[PDB]
Amino acid sequence: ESSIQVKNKGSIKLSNVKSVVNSSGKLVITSRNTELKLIDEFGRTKESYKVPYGAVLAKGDGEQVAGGETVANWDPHTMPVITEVSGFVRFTDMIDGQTITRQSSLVVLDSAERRPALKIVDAQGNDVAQYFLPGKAIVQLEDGVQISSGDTLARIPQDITGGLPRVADLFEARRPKEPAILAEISGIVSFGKETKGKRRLVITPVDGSDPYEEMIPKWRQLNVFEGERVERGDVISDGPEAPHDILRLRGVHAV
Repeated sequence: ESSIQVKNKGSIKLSNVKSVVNSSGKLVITSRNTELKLIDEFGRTKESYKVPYGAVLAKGDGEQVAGGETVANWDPHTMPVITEVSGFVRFTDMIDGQTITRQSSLVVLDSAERRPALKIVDAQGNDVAQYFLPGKAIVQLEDGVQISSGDTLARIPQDITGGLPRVADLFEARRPKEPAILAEISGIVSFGKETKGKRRLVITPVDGSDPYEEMIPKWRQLNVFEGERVERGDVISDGPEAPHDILRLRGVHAV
């Protein structure tokens, strides 16, 4: 996400990247599906260089570059998320012994011990834009900081063996160790069902149109976003992809 090297002159070609207000003279990224392309003289491209949503545009879109220079420097270990609103941080529902564990810089809240996402105070006493509080989060700026747009405060920071076994797994369609969780129903980020019959983070639907029930184990982590996470369809959220899911959602040509 930080080491980007170009071959020759090319363009940006964001390919439908959601542009958001950034702290510096650049545009923030909120979409998880980002792909670049280099245009030298015609429609032929040089490389893709997919980057996460924490990428920061170092140059302009469609601007010719001599080459040998990075175009987007982002945090390799930290995954920043663009701020929903610009203003003071609104923190509430904080109880000592349940939402404060380590120490200023302190954890916002613990879901197991209890996610305050009321609103964001754009002004001194006016709020709008919900500040999600993930597990084991870190908050270093208290209320009333009045930070600029695009600022991120610890937004949750941080088989396929080439050979005959890989081919054998591919041709008989062996399921991966960690199949990706896909839900083509009302793909808007939410929260709830911490403890139920299923594992942690049982379900994460939205209203949309005719929502259904999809159980989520959430073993490693989740792939929730602040605003406009995904849409009609499904993208790789966690782990590798299973061919059966591609057949049932993407169709046949993608498979």
